[PDB]
Amino acid sequence: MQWSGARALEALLTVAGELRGPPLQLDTGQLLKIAKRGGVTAVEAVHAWRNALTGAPLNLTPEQVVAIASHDGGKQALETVQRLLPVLCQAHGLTPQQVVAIASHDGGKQALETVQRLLPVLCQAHGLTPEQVVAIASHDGGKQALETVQALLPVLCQAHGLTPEQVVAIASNGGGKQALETVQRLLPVLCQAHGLTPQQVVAIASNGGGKQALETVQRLLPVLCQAHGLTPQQVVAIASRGGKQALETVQRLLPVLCQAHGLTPQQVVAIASNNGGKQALETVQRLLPVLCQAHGLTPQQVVAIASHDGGKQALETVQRLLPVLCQAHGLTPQQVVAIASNNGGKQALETVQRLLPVLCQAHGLTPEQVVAIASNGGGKQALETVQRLLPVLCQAHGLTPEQVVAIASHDGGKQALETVQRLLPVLCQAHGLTPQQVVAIASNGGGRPALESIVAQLSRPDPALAALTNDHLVALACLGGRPALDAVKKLEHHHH
DNA sequence: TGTCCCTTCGCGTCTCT
DNA sequence: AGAGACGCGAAGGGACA
Repeated sequence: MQWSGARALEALLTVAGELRGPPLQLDTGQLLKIAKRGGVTAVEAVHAWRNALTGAPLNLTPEQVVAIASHDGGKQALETVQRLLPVLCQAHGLTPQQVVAIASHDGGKQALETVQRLLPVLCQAHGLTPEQVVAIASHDGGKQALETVQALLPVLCQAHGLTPEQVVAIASNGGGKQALETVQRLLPVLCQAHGLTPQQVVAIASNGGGKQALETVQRLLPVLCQAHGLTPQQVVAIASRGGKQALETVQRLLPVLCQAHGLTPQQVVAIASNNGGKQALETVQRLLPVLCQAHGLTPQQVVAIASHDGGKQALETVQRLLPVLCQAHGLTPQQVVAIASNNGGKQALETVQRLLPVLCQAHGLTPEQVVAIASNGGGKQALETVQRLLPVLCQAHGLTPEQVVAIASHDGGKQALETVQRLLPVLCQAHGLTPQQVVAIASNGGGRPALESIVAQLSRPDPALAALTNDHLVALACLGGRPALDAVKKLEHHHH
């Protein structure tokens, strides 16, 4: 494979070719993903046990095989899944998808082996659920995090007053060991010395890099408070949402962005408080001028674009694409900003760029409708799913384009559309719901869950039965999705 | 060059409503 | 009408073989 053989390359490439074949039927992107992260041995591993993984008592899908293979040590994870999946399922009551989730990280082997070793004790002696153990286990370094929950859950609960959920939250991220230990070491100082609440410390600690965020908060909270004027609450927001890197970038750019660019603290904070906040801030400091003078955006709009995960990408993309989107497509700035002002804004912009004309042309949609779809989180996904699924939703399922669009114009549009494709048949002709009621369920954020939850209760009439007739359930799902449904399930469990 | 673990960043989805 | 929470994953870095 390496430059360390050229007949060896041919051999590798032949191995990749054969994987396009019957068992897995892999496509180029899937092969790429494996080679990119699992490396050559992962590619070879997959080839070697393609049959074993697809049949036997494993019965994995190719996409599951790809998910497992495409990490450092993928060969090991694949080996270990072949050994442990059956017993994890039969004995520990996990589903294969859960075993795959565990296996699909760097060092999957160790996590799989540690889950087998520890799940029972974590459940019996500590009272965690299998879901919880899986969530702890399904990250790089799962082994470590599992072992550390086993070691510190008692002390964290009894000595420091955390709940198990809290502990699990902390553990269920990459570097969980580190986060838990750091909470153990610093919780007391952060509360008594800097006046934080446990809850806040937990929140700071419950994302990748939490150790770093904690140590940095400990280190920089005083400065940011007593010197730059920020409130603790604000520092916590930066620390929890933007971590260490954001905290440090605020320390160094707050004065510049406020005094030289005229932003308020609240604004700097809002830009900071997101994954990549470091990047966002640095990108508004560059760029804010050219966007306001050469593109005629308000600072408030620039702040809005920056104030999401990937803010930098959105800003850079807006700069690159606002001209061709107003000028050659006929959108206003205000529309462009709206498309840009969500997680993945870069993706939405780019996807509108290439799909506005197709969607209007080959499906009969107005620009205003394409904008409305793109103007939410996951715009790229919503647009693309409307492109695939609009034909079948209209012709087969008898929905209006107006209806399709309504479902797509919410965060999780893709999810809702696909759920609707799946579940309209059964909801209409097995439970007598109208197409309009289904759409109305789907046309909120949380569409998919609300739908899946409604089909569940209908099909397996659950505990909290009786006076909720189908129409009451629909209304209920429309009002508050699955949370409303589960809430009722909850309340009847004891009240009735 | 593979395997394990940790951190930063980016995209997408849902809750809470 | 988002805000901020939820989850998943790519990518890069170090350690150690």
